Amino acid sequence: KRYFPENLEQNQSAARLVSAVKARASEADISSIHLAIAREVSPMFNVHE
Amino acid sequence: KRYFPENLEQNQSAARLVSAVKARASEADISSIHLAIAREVSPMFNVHE
Repeated sequence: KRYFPENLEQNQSAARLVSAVKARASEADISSIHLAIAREVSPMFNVHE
Repeated sequence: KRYFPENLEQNQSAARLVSAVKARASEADISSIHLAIAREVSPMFNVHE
């Protein structure tokens, strides 16, 4: 992973932002990413939420 | 080695710059330095990159 610049992850001022980023970022499922790509051209029948 | 002023290498604010300097600076090969000196007068046949 490389969500942060060097040093910043361990920086004390930054802790709030890193808890935010780590909360948003997830483990990379290749499945959900290929899926996210294919959904971009796939016809939509059921409505996405 | 003396890339940094006293104290600064251990200073916390400085860490970014010291990681930069330590990334650039290498162990001193006397060979490559004599070489760098001689290349300054040596005719160039093959083109340097």
